[PDB]
Amino acid sequence: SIKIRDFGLGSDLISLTNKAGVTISFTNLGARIVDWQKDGKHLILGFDSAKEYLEKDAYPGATVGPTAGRIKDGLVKISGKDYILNQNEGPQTLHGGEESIHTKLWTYEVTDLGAEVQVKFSLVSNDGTNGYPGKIEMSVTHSFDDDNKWKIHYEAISDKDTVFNPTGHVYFNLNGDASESVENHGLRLAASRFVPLKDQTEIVRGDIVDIKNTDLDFRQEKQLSNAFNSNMEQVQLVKGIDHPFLLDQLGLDKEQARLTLDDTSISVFTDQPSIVIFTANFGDLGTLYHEKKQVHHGGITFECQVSPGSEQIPELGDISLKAGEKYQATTIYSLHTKL
Amino acid sequence: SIKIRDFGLGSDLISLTNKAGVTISFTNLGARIVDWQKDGKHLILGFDSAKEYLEKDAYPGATVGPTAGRIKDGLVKISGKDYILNQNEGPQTLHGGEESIHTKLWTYEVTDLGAEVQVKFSLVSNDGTNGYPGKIEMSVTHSFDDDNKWKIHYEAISDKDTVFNPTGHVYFNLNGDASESVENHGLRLAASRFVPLKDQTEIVRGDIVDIKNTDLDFRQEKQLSNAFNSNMEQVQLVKGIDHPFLLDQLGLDKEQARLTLDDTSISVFTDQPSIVIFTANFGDLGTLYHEKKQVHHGGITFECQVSPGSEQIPELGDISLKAGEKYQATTIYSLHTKLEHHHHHH
Ligand SMILES: O[C@@H]1[C@@H](O)[C@@H](O)OC[C@@H]1O
Ligand SMILES: O[C@@H]1[C@@H](O)[C@@H](O)OC[C@@H]1O
Ligand code: NA
Repeated sequence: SIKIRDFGLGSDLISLTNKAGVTISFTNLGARIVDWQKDGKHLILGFDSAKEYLEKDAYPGATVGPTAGRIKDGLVKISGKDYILNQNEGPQTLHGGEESIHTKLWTYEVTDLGAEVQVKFSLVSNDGTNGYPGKIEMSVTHSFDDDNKWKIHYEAISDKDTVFNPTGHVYFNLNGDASESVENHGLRLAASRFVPLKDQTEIVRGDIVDIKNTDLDFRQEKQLSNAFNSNMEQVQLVKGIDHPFLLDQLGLDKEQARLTLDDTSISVFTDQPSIVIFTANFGDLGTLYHEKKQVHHGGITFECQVSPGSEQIPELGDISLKAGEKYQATTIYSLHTKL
Repeated sequence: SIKIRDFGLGSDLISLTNKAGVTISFTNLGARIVDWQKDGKHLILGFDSAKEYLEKDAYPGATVGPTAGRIKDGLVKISGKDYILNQNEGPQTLHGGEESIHTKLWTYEVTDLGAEVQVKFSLVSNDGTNGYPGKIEMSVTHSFDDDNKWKIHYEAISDKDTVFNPTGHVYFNLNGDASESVENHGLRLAASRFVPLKDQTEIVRGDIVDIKNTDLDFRQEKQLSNAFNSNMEQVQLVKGIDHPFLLDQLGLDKEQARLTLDDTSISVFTDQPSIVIFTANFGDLGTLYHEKKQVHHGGITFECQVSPGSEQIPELGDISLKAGEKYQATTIYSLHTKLEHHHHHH
């Protein structure tokens, strides 16, 4: 079934329930996922109204872009030219700059295919917006099916050469409660390398590091507490994880990661080369989710995209988008329950 | 009463009814007026869904900006600096550029004050959007009261020195039918001068001309047909009216314009210096409004703003907005019945 309701400030909440009784819900405010629940338990973090996102934290569940992550000094080179983007975290451009696409109301259309239902959000980023050349016509399609698969499909076309590398910022918490650390979750991740951070500013350090046989090697399922209790300077630097992991094998058919808690597991698939993992290292911040005070490590992301820092480490890839080329990206979060 | 429902594409329709029974409705798509009815008759032009605006004509009833009108070659000078804005009409920047504010979903909140209901729409124009320095935090409040006054109040604050001069693009048609020309309406307008356009590109000619005693003189009420039938160069150039009229006396207290048909009148008040009047000179385009094919001259706007062309004619005003400085503008459209005797035939 599909249900639409006012979510506040003019935004809508679109809720989809599949044959299995699973419920996923989205909002046009930032083309974002608000909730995902089974047998009355939330699997992800989210608020109860649009206002909360705007007042508390606008990132959770959102489509962030045009470029996800931190860009050093807000500087990108486009066709040999330097461009300075909006700086909203010191001199860095973080998540597209201030008042970015995650804070705008996107238009949308719902398509019911029976076994699958799609919600297509659209937004136009005007040329020059936050320093980005455009116009960029963007669309993010969130779909949910009877097999419990939640798919995100991105598309974009720009009038001018520009940069483009968005991501979905959902935070998972299989505890179904923010006051509970995800340290008890087990994680498996098909990556043998990562990108270390320079320092507290979180810009990249400059190198690519082999993680095999370290507290961060999750090639084999392991409990998060491990990483969390690690003494690796990188863990100690951010007080958890807040890094880009490089996938060993690319392609949508490969399960790239898996988050497990008891009977319940989330599998991640993507056509992207990297997954940025952030473990809600907010300390005592205590953001309120459903009346529950969030704890340090009370969430974890799987931001699939081209690794941040390609400006300094070209091996990471290239986020350029040439005029007229069609950008496409796909990320899938599949839900399973052991019998 | 206040009612709300989805209007299409994720936009909403907000419908108000005052104690007199008059109904007016707005959409967050472009902080825009959708309809205004008296006794079941439309007083303005509008569509029945969001998609129509997007597919037919996205300007009607909309909030347009950040700068309303045409800017020659998209060139503005901001604090000694030259800036080129998005050019969407040939080399011209028309109504803020392509995919401007009238095309966005604004957030909003409704305030019920009893005799008055306010709908405040908000949007942020990011720094650099369409070439405009910012960021600009904007807000448009549309309100309707028991006295049948529909008021528009604009507010804005920029992080950087920029330009700002928005307007409301409603189209009136007291016939309540797009297929009926407004040549039968009576118009009274407190303006002695106008701004001629250079040519078909519609940029300003460069001079200000006195229109007293010509077919464009509406100081004393006259039928619109007088203008439409005129062979004055300016009328012929645009095939009707599409010009800024400079108000003779400024201030929100004064009735600047009055449009009448039979027993119905719409009065215009504003704190702005000019009113740009466009009479839907679309020829045979025939855009469908409620299944009625619109006729040439099937509508008239009263876009109150600082006149377009100030870039070339400094005398017109200055639309610059300094960083941190609060912009405010107020325009009011009031509805009246039997304000005067208007009994004509066409
Ligand atoms: O530092 C993290 C960033 O890496 C990402 O995960 O989004 C949230 C935080 O700002
Ligand atoms: O030419 C007119 C313009 O002057 C304004 O009134 O909006 C509609 C058309 O673009
Ligand atoms: Na809505």
